[PDB]
Amino acid sequence: EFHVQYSVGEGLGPTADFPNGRYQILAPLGSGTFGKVVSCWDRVTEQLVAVKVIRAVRKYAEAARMEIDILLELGRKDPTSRFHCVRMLSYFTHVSQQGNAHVCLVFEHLGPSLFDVLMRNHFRPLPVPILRAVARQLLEAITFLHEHNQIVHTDIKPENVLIVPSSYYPNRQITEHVQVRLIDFGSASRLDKVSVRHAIVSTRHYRAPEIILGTGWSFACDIWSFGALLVECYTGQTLFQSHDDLEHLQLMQKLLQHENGEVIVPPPRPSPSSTSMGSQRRREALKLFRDGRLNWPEGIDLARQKSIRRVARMPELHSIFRPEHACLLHLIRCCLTIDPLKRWRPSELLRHPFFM
Ligand SMILES: [Zn+2]
Repeated sequence: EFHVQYSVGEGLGPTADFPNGRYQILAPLGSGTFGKVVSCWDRVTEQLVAVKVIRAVRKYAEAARMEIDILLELGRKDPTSRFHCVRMLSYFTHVSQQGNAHVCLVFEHLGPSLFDVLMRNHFRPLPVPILRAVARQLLEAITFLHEHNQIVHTDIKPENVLIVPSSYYPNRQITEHVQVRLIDFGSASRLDKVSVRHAIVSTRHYRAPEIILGTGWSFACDIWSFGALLVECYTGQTLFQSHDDLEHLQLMQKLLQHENGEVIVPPPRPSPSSTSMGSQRRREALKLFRDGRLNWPEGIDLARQKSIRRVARMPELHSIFRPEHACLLHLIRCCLTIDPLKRWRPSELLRHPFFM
């Protein structure tokens, strides 16, 4: 099956009073492989809402109900979104005009994303006072997930941070009074019973090294993504621009090579007698190492010359930050540690001097 197909003006989720649809589609809000997101007029309450229509596939439908399961809990504990996660108002199944069945989630009216904010400013650096406000509210959301709910997000990234329209201005620039919302809990997970997983999670640019290495990931995988997000706001640019595992790990090595410790260490050799998902990942990760060292640049093999220049342009972490922003460098250093066991809890990072 495929995605939903809509024209502006048609209605979603028909009911007895509105057989054409309770939610009148107003404008597109965003989309992706998961489905589509439309701004809608709730004909019942006569309020602005956002409806996320999920592509009629059980890969995405199962993720969607996982997101419903999480947002139901977050909404009950934190109804006014004190902890800045997106508020889900409703959920229903929309039987397509064409035949497919679509789960849809109803949300508070959504503003543009943090990625949208960056792109529209030509990926110019985000001012530190505004970066601080975004980081604090984001860290409050992550604290709410990890410690108040034992949930790991696994996909912290600028696209998954939305600006509340009230904080947004018609001149399309955010101040330090901006309010954010952490969104997209379909790839989230509950670690209350099984706290260590080995599935490949997170989008590539924000993926923590332990996910690539197969040593087992947990809540700390979100802190690394947070730290890469912060750097991205400070420079305007995506930190790790690579899709190859070996080169990606070397970019980590190059960036953190002057933070002492901080070296890419291979995972323990797995059982040859194990068809586990952990062993398979560690089996593939150990091919990127020769004798306990990351096999870069010899492991790329032409291309070894392109990887050498790309890694050479990768800046060292200290070099990125201006002298008057040493405190923000210190905060990020407790985030971008290669060993996940040295990363701080989000509650500890909220007490970091950068936030006072
Ligand atoms: Zn300081």
